[PDB]
Amino acid sequence: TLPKPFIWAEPHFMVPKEKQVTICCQGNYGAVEYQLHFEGSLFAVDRPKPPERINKVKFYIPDMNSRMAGQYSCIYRVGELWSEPSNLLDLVVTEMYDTPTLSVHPGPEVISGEKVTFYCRLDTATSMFLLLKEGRSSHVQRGYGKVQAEFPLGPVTTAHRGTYRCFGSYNNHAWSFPSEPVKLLVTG
Repeated sequence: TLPKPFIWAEPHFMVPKEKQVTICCQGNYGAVEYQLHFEGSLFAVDRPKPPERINKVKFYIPDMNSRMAGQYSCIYRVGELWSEPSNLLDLVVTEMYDTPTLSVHPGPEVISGEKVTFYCRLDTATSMFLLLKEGRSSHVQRGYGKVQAEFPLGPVTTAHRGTYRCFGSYNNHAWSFPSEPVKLLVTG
């Protein structure tokens, strides 16, 4: 019938407080109404006009705050029928309260083969920490620990090069400021 919609965040799902993010929803060409839902509520509506050559709509967020951090989904309509919900997208708010420290073992310059571990520390937060690697091989890892979490990389390759920052969290959707960055240099 109607293909499952797909949503994603731009530039990504990690949104500094007071900053802006957009959520795209892909439905289907000719779809006449798109709704963005946030945790059981209607967040926003788009009505493509003309709809024939449109299969994606953009939902804007001007002013990120803690109350907009949570789970979103999108549905769309062609005729009278609504699609199934999209994948469920989590937005988080960052730049929240305190700043964590990030350290690296054995050090920020290594040769391929050396085992590298990052440690994130933050004093008055939950047990959940996040390690963010920036750039092209850019991704977020979640770890747990009391006041400090470890993030073992194992034996590194050149693939591990990059700039790391870490976050603490006050809840699963509300994160600290990012740590000062650590740039991991890997030879060989």
